[PDB]
Amino acid sequence: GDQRFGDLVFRQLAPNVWQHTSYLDMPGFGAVASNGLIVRDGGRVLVVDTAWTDDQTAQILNWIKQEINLPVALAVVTQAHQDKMGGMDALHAAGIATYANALSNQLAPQEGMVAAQHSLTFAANGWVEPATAPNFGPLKVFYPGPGHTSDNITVGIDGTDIAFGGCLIKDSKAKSLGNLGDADTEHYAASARAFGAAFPKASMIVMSHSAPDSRAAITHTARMADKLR
Repeated sequence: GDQRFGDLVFRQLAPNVWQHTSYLDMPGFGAVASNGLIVRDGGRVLVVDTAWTDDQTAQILNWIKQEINLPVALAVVTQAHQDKMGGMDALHAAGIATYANALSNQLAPQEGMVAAQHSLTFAANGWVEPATAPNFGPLKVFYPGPGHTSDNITVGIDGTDIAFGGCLIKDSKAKSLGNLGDADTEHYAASARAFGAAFPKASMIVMSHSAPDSRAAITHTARMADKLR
């Protein structure tokens, strides 16, 4: 059963992994879910993505103390948008080390976001430069190329069958891709596929704006993006 905490909802996905869900009632469309991850690794917790706001991200941190009771070593934030980086201030106040794509960190100011404290960079093949992600333990970071945004990154969880597509991958039942101005409609499909190819054993795909899916989300996402070529 999903567990409630204030305005947030947590679902356990593995022994060592949870999905956090927070919501924003942006007028025009109603109530809007966003999902990130919490990972326990030995005696520390790692957070992927904040909630919509500082308050809500506070809530997350409180729930972590209450339910897991281990210190939050680092967060990785996956896109320069409110639903992934809206609670950076809360992470910083609590002494959590924050990491994001250098491009994400560059776009943040103009987006009204607070930059992560550290910047990640990527090799030509999409894998994060080891030196920029020290002591990430089970978190495997991959840049698949431009997709929903120029900056979207993805995360796999070694030891588990889970991979995080962030805002790149949409549910396998999506009727539209919901690409906006900042979407790269030329490379989207190949970027979706590259993520699939990077995490080839992952059976459960977690995503920002939908409940976790099978590998069908990847191939449906790719097919929807081909149509925009």
